[PDB]
Amino acid sequence: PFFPPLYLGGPEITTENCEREPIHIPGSIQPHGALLTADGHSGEVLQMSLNAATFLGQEPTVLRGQTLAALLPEQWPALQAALPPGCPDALQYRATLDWPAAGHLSLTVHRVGELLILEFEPTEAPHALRNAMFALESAPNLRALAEVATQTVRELTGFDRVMLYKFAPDATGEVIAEARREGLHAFLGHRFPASDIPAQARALYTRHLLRLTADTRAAAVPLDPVLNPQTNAPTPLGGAVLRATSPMHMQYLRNMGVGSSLSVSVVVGGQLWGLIACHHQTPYVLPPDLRTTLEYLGRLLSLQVQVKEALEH
Amino acid sequence: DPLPFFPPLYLGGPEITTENCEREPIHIPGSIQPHGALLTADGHSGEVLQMSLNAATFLGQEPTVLRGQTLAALLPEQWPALQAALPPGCPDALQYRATLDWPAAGHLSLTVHRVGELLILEFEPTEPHALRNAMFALESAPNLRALAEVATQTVRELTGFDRVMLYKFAPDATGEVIAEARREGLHAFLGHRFPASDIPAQARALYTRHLLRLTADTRAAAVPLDPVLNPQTNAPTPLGGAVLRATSPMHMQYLRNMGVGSSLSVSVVVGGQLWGLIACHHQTPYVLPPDLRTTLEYLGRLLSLQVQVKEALEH
Ligand SMILES: *C/C=C1/C(=C/c2[nH]c(/C=C3[NH+]=C(/C=C4\NC(=O)C(C=C)=C4C)C(C)=C\3CCC(=O)O)c(CCC(=O)O)c2C)NC(=O)[C@H]1C
Ligand SMILES: *C/C=C1/C(=C/c2[nH]c(/C=C3[NH+]=C(/C=C4\NC(=O)C(C=C)=C4C)C(C)=C\3CCC(=O)O)c(CCC(=O)O)c2C)NC(=O)[C@H]1C
Repeated sequence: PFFPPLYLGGPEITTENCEREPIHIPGSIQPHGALLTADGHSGEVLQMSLNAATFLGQEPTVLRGQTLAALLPEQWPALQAALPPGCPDALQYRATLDWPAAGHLSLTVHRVGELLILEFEPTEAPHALRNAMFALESAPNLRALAEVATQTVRELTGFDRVMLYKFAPDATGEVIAEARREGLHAFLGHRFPASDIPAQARALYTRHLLRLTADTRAAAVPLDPVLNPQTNAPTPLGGAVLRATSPMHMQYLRNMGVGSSLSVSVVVGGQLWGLIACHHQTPYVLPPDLRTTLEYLGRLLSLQVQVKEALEH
Repeated sequence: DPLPFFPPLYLGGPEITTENCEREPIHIPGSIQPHGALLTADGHSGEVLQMSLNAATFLGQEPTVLRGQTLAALLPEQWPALQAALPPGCPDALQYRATLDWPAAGHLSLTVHRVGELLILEFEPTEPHALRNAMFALESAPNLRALAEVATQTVRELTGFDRVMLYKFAPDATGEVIAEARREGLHAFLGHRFPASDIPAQARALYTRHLLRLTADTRAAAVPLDPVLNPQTNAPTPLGGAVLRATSPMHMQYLRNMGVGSSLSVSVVVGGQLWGLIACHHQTPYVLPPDLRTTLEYLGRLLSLQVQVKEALEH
């Protein structure tokens, strides 16, 4: 099963109970964005991140009464149609708001049962993606495909280190390709145990395909209330990219000397084949539109891995 | 019966009838569609060899001036990028794309690929979260039918085409329309089946390697390359990888007879075989700009993946 989260007086996490940390319900988010939850029917704002006032420019109480209808007039019917009751928690809808306080915000919404989860992040506003797609497809074998993928991602993102991290049948991992800035250790060829990416994280990574830690020294921002009014239970944040990263996992990034980290799941035959895995030495908020490019690349790599593995077997 | 290609018309080959269907060398027509321009150049020196006859009007230069310069001089910023992206021996399927600001012609999209020692350069005029939203909707579709319907509707919304169909191949290479989105008033093609020579054998092989092709105006005359043969080889210039390549006169007649002014399709490729086609029709001529066509190319790949996934959920 899982332990209760901390804020419901559950046990603190060690290296003895790695498999039972409820990484999906931390009750908090990373501070480079803001999150609201809301009722599926009424559009009634039920929870907000204590930092919402910053991003939205709204007097705190104003929000926690109001309706999405009021708050987001153009958007609220689109949401209603895009995310019908009963849809999967994996389905997401995005829009760009030109919002008074903040030039442009990206809005990302998904639905978990009766709750809409809304994420707001700063945003903005060429051929590198098309060029990359063809490059991946003409790679002659899996090894070269891995090399092209890591190089392409590094060029698109500027990340200090990009790796392709492949799982063995027992969930033992192996860096099979790596693109990195001069003057970093090389992780190429190394293997790491199956507990470094525990079971409940690999399950979540099979369904929700992209996660990041923008700053491995930043404090999480609580949800208020912490419990969902609807249920008097924890809000599932598994499909939110703003969800706070497991403190166990930021301590391993800090010990590695990483200040920022991103990963894309590569999913083949319904299973987690591997990860595109990025490091930055310093804090780094990759903007939403560039993340989208990596999300596309994730799908394309998933296709090409199968194609390429089929021409060996 | 499978038989080798006839020589093209310009090398004294025969004209095409319903008899010798499968023998038209559709990849070497010696000509392009008039909404863009094409140059060929030597892959090592960058000497310009062939150009479409309309090139002066896209590029704003006399032929003899174009042909008298190397790509190093014509494309000083792109020439080194081309050479890195398209190394000798690379496959003909690999494409490099850039946007140019050309004085006379505005923003041009440049698409380049390499066939042996030849570079092929295509120039076309070029111009929010719809793709991301579509990607997730496709993935959440519960079964093959719902996927097919979401895919057709999405493509129609992105493009404005009068008709978008998912055309699936059976094992005998007959195809059938399994989903479609269509303009009000058009008759349905849903559930209709069509004989295997409707899209013949030398075209299904090409459609497995080069995944997008179009006919922007089913009545437009093709524009010859000049000279017609590659001076490197005194042989035909391979154009199967060029979206501008002229369309077969046999296929253009079939579309005209159906009342179609513009046609486009993306290949859906599963396990190395051509599974199907995202086929679009428009009743009037219609040019879809290169950046919009890129969205369809990306959806072609997504759909190939999702078709595998939906079919595996099915035994
Ligand atoms: C007691 C549990 C431990 C643990 C937990 C844990 N790990 C993740 C996610 C990841 N762990 C990774 C480990 C590595 N990073 C590397 O660079 C290498 C090798 C070169 C390894 C082996 C990786 C890559 C991930 C994926 C996420 C990412 O890319 O940032 C989680 C889930 C975190 C979350 O969802 O927020 C958890 C709970 N890791 C351990 O090492 C042990 C001590
Ligand atoms: C003897 C010659 C014949 C012939 C040749 C031919 N056909 C193609 C390509 C296509 N034919 C298609 C036929 C259909 N159009 C539809 O709308 C439907 C069903 C609703 C069918 C069955 C299609 C869809 C294509 C693909 C191109 C496209 O999407 O428009 C070619 C190749 C063209 C080229 O590569 O330039 C050729 C040579 N087709 C015949 O029916 C006979 C007359």
